[PDB]
Amino acid sequence: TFQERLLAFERKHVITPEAHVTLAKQLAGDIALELQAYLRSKFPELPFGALVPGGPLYDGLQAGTAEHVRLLAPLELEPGLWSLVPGVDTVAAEPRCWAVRRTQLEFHPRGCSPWDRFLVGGYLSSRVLLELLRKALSASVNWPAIGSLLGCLIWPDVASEELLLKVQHECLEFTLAVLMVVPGASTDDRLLLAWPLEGLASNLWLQDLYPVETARLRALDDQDAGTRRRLLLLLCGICRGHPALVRLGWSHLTQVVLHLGEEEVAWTEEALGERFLQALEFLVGSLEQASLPCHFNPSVNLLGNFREEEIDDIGYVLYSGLQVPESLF
Repeated sequence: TFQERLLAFERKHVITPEAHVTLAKQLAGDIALELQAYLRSKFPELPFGALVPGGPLYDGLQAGTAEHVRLLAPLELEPGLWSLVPGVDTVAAEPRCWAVRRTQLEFHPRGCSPWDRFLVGGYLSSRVLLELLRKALSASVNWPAIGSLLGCLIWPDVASEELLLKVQHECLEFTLAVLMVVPGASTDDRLLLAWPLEGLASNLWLQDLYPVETARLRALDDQDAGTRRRLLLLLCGICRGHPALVRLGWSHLTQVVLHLGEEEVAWTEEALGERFLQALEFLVGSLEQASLPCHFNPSVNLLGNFREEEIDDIGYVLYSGLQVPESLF
């Protein structure tokens, strides 16, 4: 029966050995302090906060390093000198993005803020910020020495802004995503990231709902000892398992679990198999209508940039939910 195979798959392909989790946090934590030391040394005029490692590796166990490890570099913006403009209200009419508008230019002209050098027109440009950090990471940070000090190899990847970590021999590999971030809301912990999409509006920042989403999932599970977050890790592991399903990533499947999870329905381990099948069901339904909106930002459709064949292809792989469920493990 289904429950046994599900637990078995979780045991074999989802759960991460605690030595590897402990080790990964150690390297990522240590890389952050070295990288922070560099940034403070080389750019003391740029008021970044302390680098914060995070992501699924840190937020509950035992996710491990299946996903990227977030390395947050917070910009400290002068209060009231900067204003948020939602991307859907800019000329790029992009709900996934946000603009950061320089304010009070009459009495505080360009140059009053250290961030002004990253201005393109009247907005703080994530793209220009990205260029600066990419250059520092790739040509200005002493990665051979840091690697030597920590007994591993660290090097910048050829796309976006990723730090690849080898190994450390002891059965581990992972990726650090260096994320320059601004606060994006006063009432919760959502962020704006300086992240590429280097077509369209690269001056715009990318909305990051990850902190809000994981707080919600943690909040929900803590009140009924639920398995929502456990289910999200399952869904991720399976989709990584299939070359067709690989585009369905953490953020996509989060939406699925928030939808089901936002109900007073059984979230015990006993019902995990049913919650799982219900998720596949929801996914297949979302696919045929090509709509999977963000729970905390419904105007963004996480399936929007999928081509028709992609969706159709994912659909036929996901067929198995009630009919032949362990065919997919």
